[PDB]
Amino acid sequence: AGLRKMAQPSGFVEKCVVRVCYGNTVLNGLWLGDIVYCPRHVIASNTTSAIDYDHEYSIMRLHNFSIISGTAFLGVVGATMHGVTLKIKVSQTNMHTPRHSFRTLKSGEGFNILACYDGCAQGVFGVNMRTNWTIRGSFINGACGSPGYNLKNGEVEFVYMHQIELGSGSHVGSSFDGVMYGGFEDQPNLQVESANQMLTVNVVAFLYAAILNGCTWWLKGEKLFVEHYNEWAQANGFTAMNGEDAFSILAAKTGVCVERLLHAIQVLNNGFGGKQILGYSSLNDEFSINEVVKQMFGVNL
Amino acid sequence: AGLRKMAQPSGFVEKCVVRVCYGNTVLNGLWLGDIVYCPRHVIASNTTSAIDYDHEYSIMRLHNFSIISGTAFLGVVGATMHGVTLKIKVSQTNMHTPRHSFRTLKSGEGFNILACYDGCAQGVFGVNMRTNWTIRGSFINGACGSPGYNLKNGEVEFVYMHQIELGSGSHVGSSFDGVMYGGFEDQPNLQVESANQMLTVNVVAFLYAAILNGCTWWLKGEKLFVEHYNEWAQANGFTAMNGEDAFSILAAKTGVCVERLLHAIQVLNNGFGGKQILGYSSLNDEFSINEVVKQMFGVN
Repeated sequence: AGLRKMAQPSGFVEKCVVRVCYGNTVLNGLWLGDIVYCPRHVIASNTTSAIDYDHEYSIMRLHNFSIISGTAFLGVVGATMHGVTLKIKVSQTNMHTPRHSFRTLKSGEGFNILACYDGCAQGVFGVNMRTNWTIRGSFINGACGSPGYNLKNGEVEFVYMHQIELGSGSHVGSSFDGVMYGGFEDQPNLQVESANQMLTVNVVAFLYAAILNGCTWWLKGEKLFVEHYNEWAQANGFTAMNGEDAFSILAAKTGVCVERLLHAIQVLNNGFGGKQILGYSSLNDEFSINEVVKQMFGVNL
Repeated sequence: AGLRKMAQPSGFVEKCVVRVCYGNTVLNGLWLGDIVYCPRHVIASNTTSAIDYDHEYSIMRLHNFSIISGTAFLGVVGATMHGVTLKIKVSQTNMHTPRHSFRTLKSGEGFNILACYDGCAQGVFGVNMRTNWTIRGSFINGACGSPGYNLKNGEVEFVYMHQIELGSGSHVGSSFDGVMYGGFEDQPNLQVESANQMLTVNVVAFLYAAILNGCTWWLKGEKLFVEHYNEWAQANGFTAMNGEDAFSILAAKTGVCVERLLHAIQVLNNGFGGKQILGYSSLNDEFSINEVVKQMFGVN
């Protein structure tokens, strides 16, 4: 019983984090095989003006690099720039490289972040890529390069490299192919993200989790058609209802159809009247159906 | 920027989790040195009624154990009962044993739980020991023996071994010394926990984190003295304020004294009124001074 924000174990990933230093700039890198991945701004000559990375890369001198794994130095033999990432080729192959793949997150997908600060992991937490392509993380200077991952089918999927913090406090990263999520730039200039949207499928999953844990004071009998809910959502900051696949499975299991939950969302969006649901005082879109089913049924969708 | 409930890395602990099988039961154990620690009920043959652990231990046979690390079987050479825990001596030392110590959690302290099942870690999350000595975790059958830990000063402090789930869904564990938190028993009969209280010290830390970020719509100028606040707390389900000195760094950085936050607590307890603080719609007591200062300033 119970439902709590959880992170997948960090062991496999911790052994891949290294300290990358170029000149006076220090940040984190991910060492897989004989390549160390890190944000390209590690070579930026400044952090106050617009950066011309083409020029920056042309004047880059490899002897300025210092890469440390634990207490050992890695030997740099080359480096190439890909989008907002740098791929540094070293002589050493990380013997702890887990079976892995690289994937690009979709809107609303959940993953894990290993917050690192000098090539050393300090914390781990689960997060979701929001519809505005930013995440609600917690970072301080030095967190750049921190990796985002998911453990699946016996391997590690690398999906996020921390890059910047917007004026709003929201965080943005890039995939390992160098593509910044949301199209944000790795420049100091002011950048504003679009309005965030509540993830409807996650809210529905959260309500089903409440039902499975014996919390149903809010549950009523009225039903709301998906087509109609979607009209409301588009105008009230909520994403459209979709999936339904795993949802139909839960609807059958609990005997409570999705329509009843969509009606509840529409109502609960006005307030909980002082009551709580699984420890929360307002609708929560942090848990996906995947997390809910894994935590309560022990199965992976 | 930001404030997120985090867990400390699980790397050093994952390597110590083993599967402990005895008769018709399977749960998790913690392998440190040449000892495997686990809940003693793993030897309970029948759990339909009261368990006579002294009797259970007297009939226990070492050959009925099967301890597996990853894919390897460990040789059992002995086993003793300490409180609600079993200390199983094996024939080999865990080469991955980290620098460690054992500590017993006090009311309201935070730690990390590595949720394990068939002797394999599946999830990790930070949690706090509540005033009623239970934790609001997330587990399914097979999680018994999952360890709770804290990383500090270059070593791993083992503080919790998962033991039971109450009818309310609350979770209870024991220290590695074999003392069950809250005095709960590893018996089948119904057991009920006491009323929980909001951890004032954590709520204060939460408000400081709010200020450090751009959220201060709730901040007023009135000062509520500790003495007066504790009077209100005792009658409203909150713990008493303590260690005001500890908040020195946060108060100095924000320019806001604890007294003003105690006043805010008393007021915000009546409701936020549609507004949110760091994304929450009600007071939060999940973050300690330690967590906030670490996430805000990177200081331990």
